[PDB]
Amino acid sequence: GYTVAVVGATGAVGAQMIKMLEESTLPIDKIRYLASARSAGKSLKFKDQDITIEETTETAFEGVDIALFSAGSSTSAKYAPYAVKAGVVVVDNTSYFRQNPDVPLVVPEVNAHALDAHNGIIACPNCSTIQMMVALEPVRQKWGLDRIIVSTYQAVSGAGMGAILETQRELREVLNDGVKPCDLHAEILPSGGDKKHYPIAFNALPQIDVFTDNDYTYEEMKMTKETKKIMEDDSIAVSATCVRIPVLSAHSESVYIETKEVAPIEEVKAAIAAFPGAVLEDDVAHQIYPQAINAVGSRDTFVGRIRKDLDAEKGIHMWVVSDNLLKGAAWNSVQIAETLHERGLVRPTAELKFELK
Amino acid sequence: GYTVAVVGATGAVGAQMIKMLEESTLPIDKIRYLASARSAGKSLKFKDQDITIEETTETAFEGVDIALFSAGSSTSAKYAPYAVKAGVVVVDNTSYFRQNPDVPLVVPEVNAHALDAHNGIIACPNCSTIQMMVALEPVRQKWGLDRIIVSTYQAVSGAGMGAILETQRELREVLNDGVKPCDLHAEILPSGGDKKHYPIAFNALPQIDVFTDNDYTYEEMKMTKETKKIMEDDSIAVSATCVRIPVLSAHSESVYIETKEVAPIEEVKAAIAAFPGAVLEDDVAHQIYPQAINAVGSRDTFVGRIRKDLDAEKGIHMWVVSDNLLKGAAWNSVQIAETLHERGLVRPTAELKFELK
Ligand SMILES: NC(=O)c1ccc[n+]([C@@H]2O[C@H](COP(=O)([O-])OP(=O)(O)OC[C@H]3O[C@@H](n4cnc5c(N)ncnc54)[C@H](OP(=O)(O)O)[C@@H]3O)[C@@H](O)[C@H]2O)c1
Ligand SMILES: NC(=O)c1ccc[n+]([C@@H]2O[C@H](COP(=O)([O-])OP(=O)(O)OC[C@H]3O[C@@H](n4cnc5c(N)ncnc54)[C@H](OP(=O)(O)O)[C@@H]3O)[C@@H](O)[C@H]2O)c1
Ligand SMILES: O=C(O)CCc1cccc(C(=O)O)c1C(=O)O
Ligand code: NA
Ligand code: NA
Ligand code: NA
Repeated sequence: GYTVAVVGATGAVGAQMIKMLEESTLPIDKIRYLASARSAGKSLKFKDQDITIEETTETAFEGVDIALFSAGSSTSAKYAPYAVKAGVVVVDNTSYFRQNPDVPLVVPEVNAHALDAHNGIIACPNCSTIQMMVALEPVRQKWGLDRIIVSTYQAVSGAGMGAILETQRELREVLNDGVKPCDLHAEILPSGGDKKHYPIAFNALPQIDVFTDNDYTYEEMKMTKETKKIMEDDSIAVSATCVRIPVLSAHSESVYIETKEVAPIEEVKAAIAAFPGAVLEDDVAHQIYPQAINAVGSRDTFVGRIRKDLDAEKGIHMWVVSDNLLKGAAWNSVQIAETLHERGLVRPTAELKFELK
Repeated sequence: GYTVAVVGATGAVGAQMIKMLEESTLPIDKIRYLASARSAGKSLKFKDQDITIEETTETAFEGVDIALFSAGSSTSAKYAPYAVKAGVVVVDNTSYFRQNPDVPLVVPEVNAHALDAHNGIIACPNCSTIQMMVALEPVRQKWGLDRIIVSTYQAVSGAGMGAILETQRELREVLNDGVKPCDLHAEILPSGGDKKHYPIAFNALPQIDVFTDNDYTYEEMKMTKETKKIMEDDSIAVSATCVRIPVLSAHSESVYIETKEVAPIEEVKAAIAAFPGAVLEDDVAHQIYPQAINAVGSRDTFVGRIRKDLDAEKGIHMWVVSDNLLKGAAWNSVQIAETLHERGLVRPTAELKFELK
């Protein structure tokens, strides 16, 4: 079997990586948990086995076959190249390597083939992008995609464990201490790395990540650029508005597309239902549609509210929901690893394409 | 001065109708409070005065100059025509009369002129429509509008006092008692008058009102139809997705438009800032944008995240927030009443144009 390392084992994604690995078909001979200096020495379970968390260093990756990185952009930038040096194949959850042309950006149901040419690092895309790709790829295959416009409804777990706890504390101060939401103290959301912080309790914050020079946020531009790379078509026009809402887990998206040819709605529904990883949940007569709270804990991506635009001949609207820590991160990553195993791609790279920092 | 009646004085909207009237410039000699048999006989303040609540009936309107209706479509359908017959000017906050060609559907900053031809009933549009109209009218004036795509983020108070209590109770159960959200029992949301009820705590529900036969909800179709009538332009293409989220008050909206002529993005910002009732809150360098929690208690409508679409030349995205009980309901209604008073339009109607039920 393999020696598998989880870098960032102690965080929100880390925890689900462990869970996904525990339930994986990957043959695992040894599991190693890595994090920062301050977690080193603590113990975390793998199944009933006790594992000792190690500090992430340049020399920690010897003997490792597969390393799943979810420790933040800076940690992958610094240590993933040394893992690749050590003969590791790295599946990276962060955004750091995603737009590097030597790095496949993969959703296994859509572009598993891109894995074949990897140079030791595979990037998992953004959570919001992944679930959109699972929903839209079956439509693109049959009728094409001219443009996408998406507005997201993102859970706070996407911003990390600290954001979850800040959200819960805020809500208790409102409901229990009677604090007005506009009077709440905030430290993390909307973005831990930005200058000002705002309450999320009973709010909707139209900012995920920091702002880019064009007045879209980095989250929104990731949806644009990652979509084009995943579906390998820069002509697909993609514009996003990314919004954080008071949901702990599972992202929801209002997705509008225009296809290249007119796609009968009953066929679109059938095509999505037939696509692996996508579940059709669409029966409005019985008020059936995807819901964040029902999606939590499932690897599937749920699609409903499917309907023609009222005016645009080729326009279609839908509602897409998935657990942002499973298909959106930890399951996509483990699924990439299982796919690498299945296709004989877990082996050291010949050449190094990535600088050692 | 006027005798003013508030029909549905005890609910979520009615409490704000009372506050807006208390703060109004309308010369009010007498206030009457009307509700159902359930509240009849109870007491409620207008400023320092105790006012006894009365049952709403066919005969309750003698001597009344202006009646503000916010007690549900059925109540308006049954009683507003009797108020008109009695000589009242009715400002109806429900959907019932909105698409009747004898009824002005008014946002005073946009189409106050339509008030002049009233026949005893003036309809206040849906909250979501109202705030969108305030943001977009200044754009349409200078550059036209071809289409709108909108995804909403709607607060629970829009569905009434019960919805508010249900939301608070659900969140407390999760946060203080450790109930899982998918295990919560719901009785009202997404829609009181539909068959099945789902939890809103840590969820996003893509259903507001009941479904229509084209698979859009009534809330989505109201946005479409009300936009066309308010802007007096059936050629404007409008499709919406309306979603309830865990916010108590203030609706937010991700609005996409395509204008008729290219609309320079900085001039759009200026035009919105210059439009009465609209406040520009847009300085991404300092993370300034409309937020639900900051909008609560203000009559203004706040607009930001204003930016060009990445591909469509005439496309523009923005974020629009307003207190759904103020400008979205009580304040729009009271503003209509003030506008009727100011234009000498508070008088009985000669010809009855509304079916008595
Ligand atoms: N207050 C802190 O800054 C603090 C203290 C202790 C731990 N952490 C980690 O970071 C999280 C704190 O809140 P969060 O919302 O940022 O968590 P998070 O994003 O949900 O998780 C981030 C993960 O990346 C790891 N990590 C961060 N910097 C690292 C580095 N330079 N080298 C190796 N691993 C690194 C963390 O391990 P570590 O837990 O070892 O950092 C953590 O497991 C914890 O969940 C914990 O995982 C943070
Ligand atoms: N413009 C908008 O977007 C907008 C927004 C919100 C609401 N509205 C309209 O206002 C209505 C109520 O809204 P809400 O949020 O205030 O609901 P709510 O909090 O449940 O209040 C319902 C109100 O209607 C009264 N009522 C119910 N049945 C009645 C009857 N048979 N006769 C007389 N009064 C009756 C209630 O009186 P009791 O206390 O005696 O039951 C109460 O005052 C909505 O259904 C809708 O039509 C419009
Ligand atoms: O059930 C009813 O009587 C009306 C329900 C309702 C609830 C919330 C907003 C509205 C509205 O359109 O403003 C409406 C409406 O009047 O149709
Ligand atoms: Na295109
Ligand atoms: Na203004
Ligand atoms: Na006058």
